[PDB]
Amino acid sequence: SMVIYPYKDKKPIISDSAYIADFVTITGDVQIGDESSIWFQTVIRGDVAPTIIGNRVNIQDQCCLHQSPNKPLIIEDDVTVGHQVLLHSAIVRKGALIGMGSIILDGAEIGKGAFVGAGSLVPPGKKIPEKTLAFGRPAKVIRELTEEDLQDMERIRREYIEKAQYYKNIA
Amino acid sequence: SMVIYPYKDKKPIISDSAYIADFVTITGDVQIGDESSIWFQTVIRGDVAPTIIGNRVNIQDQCCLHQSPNKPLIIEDDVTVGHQVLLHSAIVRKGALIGMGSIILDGAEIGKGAFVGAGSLVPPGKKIPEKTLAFGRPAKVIRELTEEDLQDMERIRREYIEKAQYYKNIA
Amino acid sequence: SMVIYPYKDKKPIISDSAYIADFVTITGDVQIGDESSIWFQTVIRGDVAPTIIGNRVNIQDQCCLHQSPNKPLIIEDDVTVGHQVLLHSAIVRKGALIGMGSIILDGAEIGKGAFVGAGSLVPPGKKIPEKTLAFGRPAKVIRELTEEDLQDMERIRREYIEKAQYYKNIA
Ligand SMILES: [Zn+2]
Ligand SMILES: [Zn+2]
Ligand SMILES: [Zn+2]
Ligand SMILES: [Zn+2]
Ligand SMILES: [Zn+2]
Ligand SMILES: [Zn+2]
Ligand SMILES: [Zn+2]
Repeated sequence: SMVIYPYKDKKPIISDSAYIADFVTITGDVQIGDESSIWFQTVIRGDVAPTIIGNRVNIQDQCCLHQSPNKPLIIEDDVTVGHQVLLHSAIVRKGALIGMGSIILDGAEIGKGAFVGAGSLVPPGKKIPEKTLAFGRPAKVIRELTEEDLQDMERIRREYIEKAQYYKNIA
Repeated sequence: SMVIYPYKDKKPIISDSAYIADFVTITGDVQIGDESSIWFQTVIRGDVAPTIIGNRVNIQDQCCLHQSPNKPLIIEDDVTVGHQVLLHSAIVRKGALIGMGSIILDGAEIGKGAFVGAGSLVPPGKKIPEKTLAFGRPAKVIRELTEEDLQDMERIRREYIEKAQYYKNIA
Repeated sequence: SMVIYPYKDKKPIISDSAYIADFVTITGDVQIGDESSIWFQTVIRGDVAPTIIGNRVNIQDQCCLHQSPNKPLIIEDDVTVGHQVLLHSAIVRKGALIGMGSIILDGAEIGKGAFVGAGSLVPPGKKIPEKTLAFGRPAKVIRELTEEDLQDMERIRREYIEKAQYYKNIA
């Protein structure tokens, strides 16, 4: 099962259609939208600044979501966050994908439909342009995404919505 | 206190001599062999492609094992997988060691008895030659392993068999 | 909601003023000091060499603390260890900060009040001088810390003590 705690005057607001997996911790000022999914072992501590997660977002296994003072963690609709990602006061725009094993730091902004490659580091305040591939440590813009890249990102988002409904039933 | 779930027509097949630690998640199409050990907080989701783990394998704490479509995750006998490793449709051949904090990506093949150094990234489709030390991001061959290296690899594998037997009793 | 196990003749010695979060695993030869905090999903296995954690230390979420033979894991007073850090037989001196997503390897020594930047790797046996900023893979010394840097390090340490007191009460 999972752990959900208040932090002072703030308690998590989680959509009835969201999936919260086993061994998940969510605390404090966290909002999670419709058909979104928080996968096994993930931690979302909403005790420094607001956390706002949109609709149809998947936050994959063993992620850590946290904030620095006065820097909200904002994850817009249709975002995929890969396994073992660290988001710290990141702004992640609609339909972006954060490659598994990446670290996204304070104030960093990931543009709409951008792809951060696996294992990347996006340093504080850095902006990744919309619909680009960026990877490395620190992440560099590599190229513009193609329709093939975008269709793969759409497939993963849809697959996670379905798998979330399957596991929510099994649990 | 682990969680074991079926996925559609597949349920995990785990040897009676395996150790499954607390807070472990294992789902779907997963086979785990004799005397293998899956350590605290590890996630193995067998919901995209088959996962086959051999005998006397240790998968250390906080690992994440997953697949991409049509790319099986294969971990052969006598493999050591270090703390906090991400394996995504990796092929890890007999007796290899995956250094703690490494990321091994889709269709990457780790040669028999190879040593991937701590903190490495092996990119999709990349092959690490048998019995080499390779490290970095991306991982580069450094040297051929010596008898001293092989004795260290033997010690870790045998120590994890003994620790797994101890904790299985304590749990 | 935590797991605490002995290892042979050693059981963890944890101060009554320490906070041990949910889904934490602590085993064996581990000492944790006064007003220290071990955050969600962290693993501290004290089964290879001694682990000594001082007073007012925060070990953030999803950390893994382990040892190699004959190399104690030493974390002195007033240390901050960031989210998703791996410490393996590290020596971390008083008031140092280990940036989130870093890996500190066997016999590496982090000098008093030093700052290891997020996402860094400190290789085995490497020393980071007192009161410096170091980052990268492997970590390079960049500059001497300023009073502004030290005040940021003090703010984080003090904020964690108080939050630890809050969650310990809620739990
Ligand atoms: Zn944080
Ligand atoms: Zn046997
Ligand atoms: Zn995956
Ligand atoms: Zn063998
Ligand atoms: Zn990690
Ligand atoms: Zn034995
Ligand atoms: Zn270890």
